[PDB]
Order: sequence, then structure tokens, then C-alpha cells
Amino acid sequence: DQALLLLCGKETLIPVFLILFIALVGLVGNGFVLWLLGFRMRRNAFSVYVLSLAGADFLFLCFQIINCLVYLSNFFCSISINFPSFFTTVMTCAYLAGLSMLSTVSTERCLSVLWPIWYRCRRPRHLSAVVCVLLWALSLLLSILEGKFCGFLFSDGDSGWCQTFDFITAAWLIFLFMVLCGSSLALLVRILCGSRGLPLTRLYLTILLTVLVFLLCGLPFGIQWFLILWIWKDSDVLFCHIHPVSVVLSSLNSSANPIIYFFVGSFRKQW
Ligand SMILES: CNCCc1ccc(OC)c(Cc2cc(CCNC)cc(Cc3cc(CCNC)ccc3OC)c2OC)c1
Ligand SMILES: CC(C)CCC[C@@H](C)[C@H]1CC[C@H]2[C@@H]3CC=C4C[C@@H](O)CC[C@]4(C)[C@H]3CC[C@]12C
Repeated sequence: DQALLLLCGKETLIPVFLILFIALVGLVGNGFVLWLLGFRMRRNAFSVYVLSLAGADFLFLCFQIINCLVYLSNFFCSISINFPSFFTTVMTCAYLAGLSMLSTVSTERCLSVLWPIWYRCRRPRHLSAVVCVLLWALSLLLSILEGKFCGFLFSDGDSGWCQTFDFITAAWLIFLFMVLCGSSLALLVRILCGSRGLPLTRLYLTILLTVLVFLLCGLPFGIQWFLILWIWKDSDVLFCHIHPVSVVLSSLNSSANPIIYFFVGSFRKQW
């Protein structure tokens, strides 16, 4: 029955305006991707991954808009809105499903270049939906399990298991980062060693652009939330600075993902 942004208050205020502006424009971009790929556009097998990534970003950015408006309602007009603490569990489920969708997209590009005749012919057509519902289900499972052992789900919880599942989510996140780097490196090795007709500069820049956007925008909230708070053992004086700048980086990730994975790839027809 508390907000995670009222620990300091006056020092936190300008990242909340960044969180609100970036989160509304990312909600607009994810809403356009969700509307277009849900109804208007025709979906291939990669568009299932782009759609489920925009759904994860939509859930994460609307929950960041809610936790922004709770701080803004407490700061300006002074109303302590007690939005329930199981919203944090669905926010982390959205965050983990978004980062797993980024590693899935990178693995799918690596598989399309390394085994191209299998990917054109023998790949099953429902593999995207299967892999999406398993990664969403496992991210949801880790999220409800962590929020139930850390007390976000109906206020029962023991620490000694809460840190051992926060370490599990941190290990899963660095595993997703190493899967994205291994797939984006094997794809770049095959493209810069063994191509004949490809645009190599745009492909190289797009691949390491997704890698750096992952590493310096998606990942820092998960490292500062599931791992750094147990190992740094300081609760106030760094945490009021390193938490909302991490939320600004995560909202920048969830705002940049609809552009990079849908709009840049498809809407180059416009200009
Ligand atoms: C001065 N008092 C202020 C109160 C205060 C301080 C810090 C703080 O964020 C950590 C929070 C919010 C909060 C955030 C998380 C997110 C990361 N893992 C889920 C987890 C928990 C549960 C928790 C944390 C610790 C050590 C955390 N060290 C800072 C120990 C046991 C424990 O529950 C078993 C939290 O507690 C509500 C609240
Ligand atoms: C089993 C539980 C955890 C899954 C439910 C998760 C919810 C939030 C939603 C959000 C967006 C949804 C996806 C949106 C797009 C499609 C494409 C469709 O052709 C197969 C289902 C699939 C892939 C949906 C699966 C479920 C999904 C990921």
C-alpha cells in the first residue's frame, strides 16, 4: 500500500515528466502497431512477434503511466491514490515478455540467415504463436511467483525466497541478453563473411542498433530491480537516483521498439 516513487520526492520530479512524455508517445506508437497488425495489415510469421512485443510494451507503458500519475497526484494536488501492488507484477510480466520477444526476434533473424531453406520451406507456420505463448506464459509465471514471494501479491511473503527468485529473474535476463548477442553475432558473421546480394551497411547498423538499444535501455531496469538492490545493500541514497533513470531508459526502450521493429521496417514506403 505504497508507491515506489515517493521515497525522495523533490529529486525525482523531472524524470517523471520524461517518463510521462516518452510513455505517452510510446503508447501511441504501440497502439498504432497493435491496431495495424491486429486488423489492417497482413501478418507474416514475424508480425506475430512484433505484435506481441507491442502488446508487452503497451502493458508496460500504461503501467508506467499509472505509476507516474500516482506520483503526480501525490505531488501536485496531494491525493495518495492506492492503486494496488499487484499492478507491479503485471508490469514486470510485461517487461520480461518484451525482453524475451527481443531475443526471440534476434534468434529468428539468425535462423532465417543460417538455415534459409528450412526457414523458407520446412518451418512450421504456428511456431511464432507457440513460442510467443510459451515466452509470455513463462514470463507471467516468473512474475507472479516473484510478486507472490516478495509480497506484491496479497501481502504474504518471505525474503529468503524473494531474493532467490529475484536472482533467477536476473539470470534469465542476462541469458536473454547473451541469446540476443549470440544470435546477432552469428547472423553478422554469416552476413559479413558469406553474402552476395545484401545491403551490408544498413543490416550491420540495424543489428548492432537493436543490440545496443537492448543493452542500454531494456536491461538496466531489470538489473537494478532484480539484482542490484540485493548486492549493493544501500536503500535510499543511490536508489532514488538510479531507479527513475532506469524507468526512463525502459520507457525509451518500449517507445523505440515499435519504431525499430515495425515502422522503420515497413513504412519506408511513405518517404
Ligand atoms: C527505509 N524503508 C523503505 C522501504 C523500502 C525500501 C526499499 C525498497 O526497494 C528495495 C522498497 C520497495 C521494494 C522493492 C522490491 C523490488 C526488488 N525485488 C522485488 C522488493 C521489495 C521487497 C524486499 C526488499 C528488501 C531489500 C531492498 N533494499 C532496498 C528486503 C526484503 C523484501 O521483502 C522480503 C521492496 O520492499 C517493499 C521499500
Ligand atoms: C498464456 C498467457 C500468458 C498468454 C496471454 C498473454 C496476453 C497478454 C496476449 C497479449 C498479445 C497476445 C498475442 C497477440 C497476437 C497473437 C497472434 C495470434 O496469431 C496468435 C496469438 C498471439 C501470439 C497472442 C497470444 C497472447 C498475447 C501475447
